[PDB]
Amino acid sequence: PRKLLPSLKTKKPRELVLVIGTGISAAVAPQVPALKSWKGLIQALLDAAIDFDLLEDEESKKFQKCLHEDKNLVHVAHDLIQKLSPRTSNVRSTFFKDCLYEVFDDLESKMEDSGKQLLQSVLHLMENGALVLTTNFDNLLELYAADQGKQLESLDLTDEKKVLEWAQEKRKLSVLHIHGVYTNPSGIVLHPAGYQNVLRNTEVMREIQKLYENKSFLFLGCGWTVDDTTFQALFLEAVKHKSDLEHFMLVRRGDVDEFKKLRENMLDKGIKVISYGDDYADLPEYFKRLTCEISTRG
Amino acid sequence: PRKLLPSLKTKKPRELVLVIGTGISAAVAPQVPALKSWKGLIQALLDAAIDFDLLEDEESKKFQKCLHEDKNLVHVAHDLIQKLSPRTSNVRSTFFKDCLYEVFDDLESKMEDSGKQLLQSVLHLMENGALVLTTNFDNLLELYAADQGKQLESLDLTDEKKVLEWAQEKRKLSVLHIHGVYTNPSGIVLHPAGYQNVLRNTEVMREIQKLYENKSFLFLGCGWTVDDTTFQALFLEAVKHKSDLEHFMLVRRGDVDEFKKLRENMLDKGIKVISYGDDYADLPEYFKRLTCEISTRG
Repeated sequence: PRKLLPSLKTKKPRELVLVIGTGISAAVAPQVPALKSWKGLIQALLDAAIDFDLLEDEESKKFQKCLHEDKNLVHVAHDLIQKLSPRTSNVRSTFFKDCLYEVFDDLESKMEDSGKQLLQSVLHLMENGALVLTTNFDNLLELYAADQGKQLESLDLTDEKKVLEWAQEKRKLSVLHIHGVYTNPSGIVLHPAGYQNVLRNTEVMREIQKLYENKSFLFLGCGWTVDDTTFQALFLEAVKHKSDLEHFMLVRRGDVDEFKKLRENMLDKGIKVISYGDDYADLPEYFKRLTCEISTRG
Repeated sequence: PRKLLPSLKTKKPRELVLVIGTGISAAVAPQVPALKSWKGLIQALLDAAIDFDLLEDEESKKFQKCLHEDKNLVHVAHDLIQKLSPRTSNVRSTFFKDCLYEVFDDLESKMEDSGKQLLQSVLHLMENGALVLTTNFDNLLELYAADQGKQLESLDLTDEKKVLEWAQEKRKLSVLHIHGVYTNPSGIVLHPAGYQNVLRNTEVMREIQKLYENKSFLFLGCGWTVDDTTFQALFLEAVKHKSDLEHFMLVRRGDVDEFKKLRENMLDKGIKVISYGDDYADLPEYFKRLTCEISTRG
């Protein structure tokens, strides 16, 4: 198989900042449309909007029409967010709560060991002291973290005190959601202009330079992530040094052409490349070894 | 066994300049491919390149193809160096660092007393004040030198100031690597034209005559180093006196024919022959005696 990663073995778990994307959510049993892919997310919220009649026939037809010939997924998800927000004050919004909390539940009932190893290694990293952020609305990881008895809370960008106090890292055992959480419907912001107004403080992205300048990330199930504008604006807007980065990322192998294409474009971004077997079943053993040597040397 | 060397006994250890080659690295437990033989080094790098996918299948196939029907081993190692160097600026080159630092580690875990006596007597020679240079990429000797508490630095030909102040022998307790070191990936140069441009100063090779003209070397695990072109380029190009040399070299005995052919050819070069017992086990006692008598008379 693929042996121990050269750099990863010697990095301290403190500097390790794990990032989880659609790959880990797809490691969970793929029967919920929300977790197979990002495309199946918007399809899931569609099916939830049609069956719960939040949205009349013609405009569900429009949003479906976006699906076949598609472009600009994040804008379309934002157009959705905007059209489902005519609410007055709170009114326990049935246009929001009763769609996201329909789509993103029924998740635990389809949990197996093959995805379970991922988050148990994650709990090993957190008990080492590693910081973790995610890119999905789901909340399965911290639910099963609470399953064995480790309380893990969901954070967002709306709560200013928690974001301000989270950048300095004193609050360990905490996972920030760069997109949102279904357990807190008022805490999701996705449009590019929505996370800029709450981040009006230029001193608080001075407090985020400690993530990208010095701390080491590890993008799991990513790569299309570095393509959309959210990570460019939260990571690469306020830093001009691509010559000396310490960030890492893990994806599948496959056809050699896109292999070298991703190689070159995220060397231009400045992350290291790791592709191992595209077998969908050697990532568990490889990543759980990674975590255990990290914990032992840590 | 083989008693004390007639000439060596009376040499003061300052005149002694120890050279270590593939024999000492093979004295270490021979299960890393890198240290059993020079041949074994390039296959270790080839195996590292295949499993980490620096080169595609066909390039690795060509590289494998040179192995079976071989020639120009240093030339092929340079071809490997050139094709693994498309990097931009530094970019913590994954084509170099993540290959050499994979191959040349996992070395200390296989360290035993039979190889330990060699380096511990080496430490004796250093505390006498002898000079030592190496011909292999490894840094096991300096690592275990630092094990008991003696700090030993790895030097190369790239840093011009260190090489300039090193030829005078003002800097003691220092070891240059005629080939390179794995702890400094940017400090390795092997192709014949690489160590001439950095050595553009003919006055600095005039500062090198004090090695070959007056200082006494002692080549351990050598004999094939006087066959390739690096030793001839750095030693015999600027020296025209083979009538009066003062240099030594130690190797195995064996077939009498090959014994006398090496005898004659390196008498033509101008070194003394010592072949003892090819038992792979009386070199420790013989060389450790040699070193203790030199230290006592030093």
